[PDB]
Amino acid sequence: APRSVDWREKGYVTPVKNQGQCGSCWAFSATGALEGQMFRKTGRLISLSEQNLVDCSGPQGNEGCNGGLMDYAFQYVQDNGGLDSEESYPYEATEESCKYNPKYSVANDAGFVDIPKQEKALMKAVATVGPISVAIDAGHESFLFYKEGIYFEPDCSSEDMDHGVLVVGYGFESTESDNNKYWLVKNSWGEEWGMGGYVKMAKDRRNHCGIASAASYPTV
Ligand SMILES: *[C@@H](C(=O)N[C@H](C(=O)N1CCC[C@H]1C(=O)OC)[C@@H](C)CC)[C@H](O)C(=O)NCCC
Repeated sequence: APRSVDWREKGYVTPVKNQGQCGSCWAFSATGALEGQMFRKTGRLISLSEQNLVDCSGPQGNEGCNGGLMDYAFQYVQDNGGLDSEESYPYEATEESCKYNPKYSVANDAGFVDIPKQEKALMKAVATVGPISVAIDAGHESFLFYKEGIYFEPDCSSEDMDHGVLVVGYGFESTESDNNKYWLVKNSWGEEWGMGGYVKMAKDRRNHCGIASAASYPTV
């Protein structure tokens, strides 16, 4: 596999969004992965509606601001036959009744692929597919205050993920401890958090924070 990957440089990644005070991380993770696979197919990068997922994918198992799963979001897009653009169905950070309008649908998918629960398989997926939806343990103050560098949290769990984000690449940089490898992760807490909204999460450190345990992407 390549030693460094960054899908932002290939145009697969929209700007950082902000989920506000709603537990809708899963919706931003899913739109991020579908944005990348739609661009892979069509060469047009179109921001997708998280509100559409939050309001409408309950029948697939999602619970709006009370949490969800990216895979359920991908199943909703396939079941529904579409997903509206962000511009047409703007984000409101609260669950409302479903207002999907097929006329403004700009994305589709045909299923999704779950990645084996190893960082080696995640790396191969990131290298060959595009941005990947993943779930992490983001429940530590260290993660709130992250500013730069490779994020490593000794108390991070690889089994209890609470946060859906998007791996857009990986790479390396020299460090004091010589744990040099990172996943390049897009968060949904706005551009003020972290490095312009991104975090470098420790890679190849025993599936740190569970980043490889629930990874998937939509098939377009
Ligand atoms: C994922 C989720 O939304 N996470 C949630 C979160 O990001 N916020 C809660 C309110 C505003 C943000 C925040 O922390 O801003 C600083 C918390 C619980 C993360 C620490 C959602 O709970 C979910 O569906 N998780 C399951 C895995 C996809």
